[PDB]
Amino acid sequence: RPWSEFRLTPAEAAAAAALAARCAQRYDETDGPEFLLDAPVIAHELPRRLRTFMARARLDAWPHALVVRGNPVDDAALGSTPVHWRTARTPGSRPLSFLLMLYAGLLGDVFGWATQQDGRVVTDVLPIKGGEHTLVSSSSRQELGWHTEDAFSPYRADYVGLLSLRNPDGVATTLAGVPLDDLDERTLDVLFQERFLIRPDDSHLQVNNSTVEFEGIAQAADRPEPVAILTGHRAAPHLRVDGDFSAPAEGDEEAAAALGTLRKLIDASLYELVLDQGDVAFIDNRRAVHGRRAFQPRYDGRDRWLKRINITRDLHRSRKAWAGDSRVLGQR
Ligand SMILES: N=C(N)NCCCC(=O)C(=O)O
Ligand SMILES: [Fe+2]
Repeated sequence: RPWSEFRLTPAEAAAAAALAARCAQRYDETDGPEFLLDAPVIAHELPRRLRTFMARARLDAWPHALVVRGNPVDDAALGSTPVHWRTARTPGSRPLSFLLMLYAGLLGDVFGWATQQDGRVVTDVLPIKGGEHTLVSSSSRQELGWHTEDAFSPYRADYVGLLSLRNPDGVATTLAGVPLDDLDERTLDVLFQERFLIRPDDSHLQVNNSTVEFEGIAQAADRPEPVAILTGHRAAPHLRVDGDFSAPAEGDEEAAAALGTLRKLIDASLYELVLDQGDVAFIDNRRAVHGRRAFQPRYDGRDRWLKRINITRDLHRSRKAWAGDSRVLGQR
């Protein structure tokens, strides 16, 4: 498989769950400043075999994601899937949110955005009635097209963590790497040049938050400066693209041809990852784009529901976008 996979033994999974419950018992909230600081140290008490996997798998050159299977989730204890992300911090989902943050802490520094789900660090992915054909993760009937998370921003995550609270009908997350086996060197050269526009996605709009950082989003949408799609090593490039929000620099037809080719090659090599209940994936946001297949929402209380978190290897890389001393990014 193009991702690195780990399956917890029932004993390891039980121990991890017990640790997260202990944290849920001792701290007021996952996003509080206290638990943000402690989680990386508390995570040192997770099962050793898991810590070894996370430390090694992160350093391998190839995987598109790190996938951990086998966290128990009791649907009766969990309760119904929320109708909106606003009311999605239910008691039943609370221990699993702490669990996600513990796992996340093994990989880097977690953060949120001031313009996304009210600045929450642990966010929710679930279908929202009336929003089936939007370009955000609360869509359903319309496929969520492939993208680098927060492609518009230089402070975008290195890893995106997704923990499946439930997914009864096996709806697939989509993934693709750099199509290096098919890109010719001329097209590759052009993708490495600063000749592309990448605007902020709809999740950063005021309409997708509850009733100053929105100024910076407006500027990124109105006046995007040319950037490259590929960076770093030519034999293993890092990727920055959004299928629905990328464009060539104005009038640049060679850049346009390279992006058109890239779209075609990514469409053709897109593959599926089904996060069953209890599965956690940490997607390498520099090696891979991701999305989610179209699905018919239920709206009966058992819709697919994920908890999500953004992770950077270095929080100081984004200090320009710090609001205060919080873990919430944004600019004017
Ligand atoms: N091709 C796209 N739709 N890109 C934007 C994806 C939005 C997203 O991941 C979120 O809702 O947080
Ligand atoms: Fe995403």
